[PDB]
Amino acid sequence: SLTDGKANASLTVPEGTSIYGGGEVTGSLLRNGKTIKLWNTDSGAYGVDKGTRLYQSHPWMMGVRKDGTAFGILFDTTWKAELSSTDEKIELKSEGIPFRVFIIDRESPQAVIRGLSELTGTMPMIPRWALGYQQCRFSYSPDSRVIEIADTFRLKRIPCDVIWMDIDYMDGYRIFTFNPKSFPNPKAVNRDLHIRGFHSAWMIDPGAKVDPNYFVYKSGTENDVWVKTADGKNFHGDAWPGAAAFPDFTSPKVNKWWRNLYKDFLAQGVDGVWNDVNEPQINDTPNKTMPEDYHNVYGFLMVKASREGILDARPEKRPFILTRSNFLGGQRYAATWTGDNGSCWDHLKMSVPMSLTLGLSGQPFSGADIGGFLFNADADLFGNWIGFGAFYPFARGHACAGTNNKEPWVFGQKVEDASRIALERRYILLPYFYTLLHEASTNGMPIMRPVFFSDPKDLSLRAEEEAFLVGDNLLIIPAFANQPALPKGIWKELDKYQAKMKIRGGAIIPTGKIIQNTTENSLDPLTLLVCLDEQGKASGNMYWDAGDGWSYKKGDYSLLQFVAERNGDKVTVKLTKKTGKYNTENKD
Repeated sequence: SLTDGKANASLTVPEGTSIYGGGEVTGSLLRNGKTIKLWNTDSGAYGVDKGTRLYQSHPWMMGVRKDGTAFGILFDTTWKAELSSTDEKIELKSEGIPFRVFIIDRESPQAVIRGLSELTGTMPMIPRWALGYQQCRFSYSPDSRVIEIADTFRLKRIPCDVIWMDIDYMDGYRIFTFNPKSFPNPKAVNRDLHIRGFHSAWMIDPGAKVDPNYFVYKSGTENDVWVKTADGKNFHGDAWPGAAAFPDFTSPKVNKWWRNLYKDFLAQGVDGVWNDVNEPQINDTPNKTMPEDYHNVYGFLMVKASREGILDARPEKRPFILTRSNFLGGQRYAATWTGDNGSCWDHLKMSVPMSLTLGLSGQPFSGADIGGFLFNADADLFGNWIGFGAFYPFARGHACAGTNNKEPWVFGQKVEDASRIALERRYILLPYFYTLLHEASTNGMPIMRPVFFSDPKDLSLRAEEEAFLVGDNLLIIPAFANQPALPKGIWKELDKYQAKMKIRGGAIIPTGKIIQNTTENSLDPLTLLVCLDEQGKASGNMYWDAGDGWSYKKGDYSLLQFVAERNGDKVTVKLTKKTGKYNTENKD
């Protein structure tokens, strides 16, 4: 068909097609037939049940024919469109120029995802502690809390890894400027967070408040995006500091300026950074934007600069950077983190659908907070929340605007006991989450897989959005027993807030052991979980490394292959292959 001026798109769908895609989205939208807007602003909120634009933009969908076949459609526009695609065809109708289209027709849905990365690429490797449970807080009454939350965790024996320092650590909410009674000793006095088996995570923003007595905002700059077709002067929005000003990731002059060797100033104790409210979001004037009036890559390009800067400041530790707002190739530099929540309960389930799509929208590492911002949460909500949230690709503790509670340990011992039992399960499967992190980065699809990926040929399995998969071999059912559409075949074989775990027949899962953090990691007693299939056989692999190089330039990894075969009344489990090897090796 046709399109001409406001641009548009093509691609009519066969009947019997199951439509997925859309990136970060609302509703029980595991499947589509709905229209969404590509653009947007703090449209996370009580997020929502379908038809609303949120934080990130992904113009892509993918179709599985009633067969098992799949196809992938990418409308390559950085501009501001709107996806609106019921059963009567996929069309993206946009407000810019003519755009490129890319079409995948491959044997699988799994092959469309690999294929998207083929075009769009993968996520660069994070450290193994990016796989640990994470939390934030902050408090007032004394200097801060002096953590007490880190000690609290180890006191409780609830596995945690990373502690995020939320919002306040800034002096006036002036970025890159700790608060000088917020412990003018922000030079990383948190050897504590490192001694205690922790890694730091710090918030960053794209808003600079108007003070000439700052030490960031350089107006021997120019970077601040000019407003209006020239006008002759910068756009003052209203962010966290109010009348803050914004970098223009228009051209590289601003980017070079942004990556300032920043995290080695207060630390070295800034380990990970998150970019937030970087849509960007304006507190006042008409619907949250800015003028020039292309929008949807500002966070995308804000965050590429951070990863670009952390790399300049520290050549190789692997960077661990996260952004609220992004774009379709954005996972090359960042990971989502999925939208300040509601503690409401519609949000708890919706996380499972919301985070499935992100994988199918190319983003391996997404998580929903086990509560949110909006909050108050009872035990009953959180306890259920932690039970399957402990299996998100990215897990975290959350919440805001206290007055009080939101912790793993508030809603009693029992809720805290549920929290301990979940986190202990997560950590044991670190050798399987980790290998999976590796797949997501070499080819791979979602770490957090659809039930439907088990048999793309099965119709019963297309729309199922509550139960979910972790990496082919493990099945996760969230709150309460025996449902719903589940994959056929051999699974398990055939405590309240806990999800049901099933292991696939023909599957080998590498299992490690309870650990407090990823610090005892190199030392993991290995236990291989085996479920024999219809021929009495199981196959599996493990990926492991030091945790701060990738599939290392020099090959400092082992890639292990297990086979198990039951012949007789006895089974053998063996080691088939040993790729790589590590912790040393160089070249002449």
